[PDB]
Amino acid sequence: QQMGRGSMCDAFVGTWKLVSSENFDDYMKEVGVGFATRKVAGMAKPNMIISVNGDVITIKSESTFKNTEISFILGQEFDEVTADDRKVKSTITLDGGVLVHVQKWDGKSTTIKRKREDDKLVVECVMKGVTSTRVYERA
Repeated sequence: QQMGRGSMCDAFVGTWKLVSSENFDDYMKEVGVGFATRKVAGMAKPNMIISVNGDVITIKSESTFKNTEISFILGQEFDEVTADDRKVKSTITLDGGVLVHVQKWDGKSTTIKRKREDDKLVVECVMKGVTSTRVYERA
């Protein structure tokens, strides 16, 4: 083995903590999340851990609501069971500086975009006209 060089993906790597959320309940309603799940999910203040090993990116979310972890290669679709228990087909691509995560299920689609802004990692979740913005800071 030899040491890998860096990538643009490196600005995402680290441990992040949710600090603010806007319009998340409305986004979840658009997605179809039930009442009790929305309530509990909406309280959570997760930590998100993003790491890279070769071509594989891992995004772990640790919270009091659910823990989740996904591992993927950019452009390569995978199965995901989401925190709210949807079984979706996901594809994550890096488009410029933005991680773009598309989830497809039951003829529906939502997109989650992650981008660095100043020292924050801003997450935009979009489901037809409804957007939620979640902001993470370094833990």
